[PDB]
Amino acid sequence: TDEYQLFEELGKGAFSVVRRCMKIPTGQEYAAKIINTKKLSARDHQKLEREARICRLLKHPNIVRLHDSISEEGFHYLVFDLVTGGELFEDIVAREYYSEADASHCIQQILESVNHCHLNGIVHRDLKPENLLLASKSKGAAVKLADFGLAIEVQGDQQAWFGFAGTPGYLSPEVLRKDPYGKPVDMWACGVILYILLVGYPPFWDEDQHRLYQQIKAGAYDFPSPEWDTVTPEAKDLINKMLTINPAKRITASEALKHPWICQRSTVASMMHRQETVDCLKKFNARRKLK
Ligand SMILES: CN(C)C(=O)c1cc2cnc(Nc3ccc(N4CCNCC4)cn3)nc2n1C1CCCC1
Repeated sequence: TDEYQLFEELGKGAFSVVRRCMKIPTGQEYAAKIINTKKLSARDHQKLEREARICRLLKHPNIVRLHDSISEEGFHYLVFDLVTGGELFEDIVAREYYSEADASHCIQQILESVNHCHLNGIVHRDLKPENLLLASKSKGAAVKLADFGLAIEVQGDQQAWFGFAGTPGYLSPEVLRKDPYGKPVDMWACGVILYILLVGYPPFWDEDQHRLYQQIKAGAYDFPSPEWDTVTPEAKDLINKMLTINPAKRITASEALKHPWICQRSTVASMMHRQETVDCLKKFNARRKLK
């Protein structure tokens, strides 16, 4: 800990904070989650070691890397390799060309990280734009799935009621019905994200959170004209299969990586520029920054 220098705030939590830090003797930059271990519940104490254990298990080019776990007097540090490219969604709105192919490229990377989570018995439970970063400012920076603070460990394909966790706009139907759930919830979130990547606004939305949940449980999304008239049928097909209410028939991550819009991207995904999507995303990002 004394080996690290702390700088600005990168995030905030109930009993934690995320700060940019640097390894003093070598100058390597990291993102450290600083948890005040003092006056911490037993429940909260198990969640902390569960996050450390989960992050330690995940080594993948599309997942953030845990560098160190540190226990000090009254504080605990979760040190991750720092990614400097910012949010994927903020990078897209800065582009001059953005098409289905780019969205397919992004979702493919997200699907690799989700598939690598599920192959290791880990369900993220909170897939959302804030947790989708870009490795660098380099042209071809890799997408990085971040923040496993809500992730859970599961055995095989055994569902269970693991609790009401996540973000309202991305919650699956089965979590809202308080049914047992598992890996498919991440794939419902990927469906929401993919929808937003194509048109720039969420498939489910309402001022009243109670109406939102009725929309989600009913699968009350559609592909309205005119913006969806130019989206390929294969792109709507992949979304459909992710936003499938029945969790058993919902497409898995390994199946989605073999969908023609993903694996045959160069000949299936449209290359047309979608400026209206860029414009909508700019508004979507602005609304997020308020809350
Ligand atoms: C710490 N934990 C548990 C992680 O999973 C984790 C590993 C991370 C590695 N690199 C970053 N770099 C980074 C991320 C966001 C921003 N901001 C740019 C300006 N506005 C919005 C955000 C700036 N830099 N962040 C990481 N995170 C967290 C992701 C959310 C915050 C910290």
